[PDB]
Amino acid sequence: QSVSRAAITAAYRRPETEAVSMLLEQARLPQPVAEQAHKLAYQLADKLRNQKNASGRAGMGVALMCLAEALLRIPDKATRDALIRKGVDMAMRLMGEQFVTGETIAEALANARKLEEKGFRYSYDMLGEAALTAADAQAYMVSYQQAIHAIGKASNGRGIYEGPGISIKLSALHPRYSRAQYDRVMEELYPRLKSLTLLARQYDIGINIDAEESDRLEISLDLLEKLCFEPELAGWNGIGFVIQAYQKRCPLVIDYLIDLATRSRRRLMIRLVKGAYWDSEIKRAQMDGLEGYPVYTRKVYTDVSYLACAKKLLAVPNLIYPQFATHNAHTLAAIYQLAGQNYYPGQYEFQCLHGMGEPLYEQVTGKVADGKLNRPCRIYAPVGTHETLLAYLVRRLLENGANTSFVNRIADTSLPLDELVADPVTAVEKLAQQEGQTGLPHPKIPLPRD
Ligand SMILES: Cc1cc2nc3c(=O)[nH]c(=O)nc-3n(C[C@H](O)[C@H](O)[C@H](O)COP(=O)(O)OP(=O)(O)OC[C@H]3O[C@@H](n4cnc5c(N)ncnc54)[C@H](O)[C@@H]3O)c2cc1C
Repeated sequence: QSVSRAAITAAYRRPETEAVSMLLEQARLPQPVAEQAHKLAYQLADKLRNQKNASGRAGMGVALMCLAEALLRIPDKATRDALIRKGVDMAMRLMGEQFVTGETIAEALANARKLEEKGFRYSYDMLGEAALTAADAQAYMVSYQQAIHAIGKASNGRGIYEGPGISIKLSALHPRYSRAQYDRVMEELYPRLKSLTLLARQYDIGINIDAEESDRLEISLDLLEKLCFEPELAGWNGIGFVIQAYQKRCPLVIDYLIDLATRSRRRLMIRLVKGAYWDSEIKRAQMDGLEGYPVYTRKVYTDVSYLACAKKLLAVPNLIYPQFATHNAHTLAAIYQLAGQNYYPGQYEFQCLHGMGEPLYEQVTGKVADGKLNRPCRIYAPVGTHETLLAYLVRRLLENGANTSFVNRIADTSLPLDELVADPVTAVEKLAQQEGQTGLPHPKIPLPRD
């Protein structure tokens, strides 16, 4: 292929100067929107950093404090004044616990009330991916079926917006997905996706297809397409799909999705993310030696791409329910303002990962009279034992440990608030004036062919 499909294909690895140049004006916040976004972003980030007065205590050596402490333990003021494989597995469980909501779906669900009453929602992720065998993919299938029964019984008719949903990885459902061919995927994967989706629809819960490596985008779109034309799913808007703003293709995937929502007569639940596989995408493309990268090479370009994509999503509320997944205070504030006046719950939601977003979103989800924005946030809640945790945990270490990540920079008491929540379009224009051109690749990430 269609006009929209062909256009996705042609953007696959387009030069970054080109892709970034096209995004800029789509991403630019109008003057007054930009300033309200800056102000809200500043406030959110200020409260986050300075929760237990962490910077007000910078406002006030360690040898002296130990002495002052000992002096303060003197009860009477008078007296006072007068005077390899195993270490890896273990470190994975230790660092990983904070990102895991529960070992089994019943445990995760039994703990869902606490934040659900404050206005949070959930999307449960049964951990496990990249099934290597037929038996592995069968077992993921059965754990996903079980989970949908449990979530859907706990949802109890609350529906796709207010009620919990599930997130699935297509790589978990087909053996050796990473290299699977079109005909085997449609024969084997598709019937399992279809079957899980019909079930989610019986319980009226959201079912989201997580986005994985970039060479699987095309087949995921083929799968989505067919799924959307199933008669048993006519009139039901519970199908969710993730799109990754770090891809050059993202805006073109949106044009495709908008047309698919129209043709298939539905509102798609669309989770807009930046993306989780960036380090591997770079390594992969550097090993393939092709014309370029399928993702951006500077983090700021991903930020610009997200904003441009978010505007596109928000323009079509009849066709898309945007779910804006982020832990970045500027990103959140920009979307808040871009969504305009006259919020209604079904307009959009935020999303966050368990163990990462609660502090940001405790300022967002909840009543205005408690100093909150009163916007709903859906927590992505991984569910599984230590044997399903590795790959997800590694992605979290990369996310938390990267110096370009907001969650890393916020902890840096030296980087001032204003730089942290700096507007990405303005940042790109600043680079462009310094460097001579808009959208030049990261200086340390040359094209694969070099
Ligand atoms: C609820 C939820 C669901 C998610 N589901 C998925 C999913 O299905 N598939 C998936 O891939 N991701 C998914 N993610 C996104 C991913 O897991 C990260 O959480 C997200 O990319 C971080 O973005 P941020 O705005 O919070 O942080 P920010 O710090 O503002 O942005 C961080 C990121 O920018 C990108 N980046 C980093 N360095 C560079 C660089 N040099 N050049 C270009 N881009 C760079 C990466 O995407 C990285 O995550 C999900 C996130 C959430 C919150």
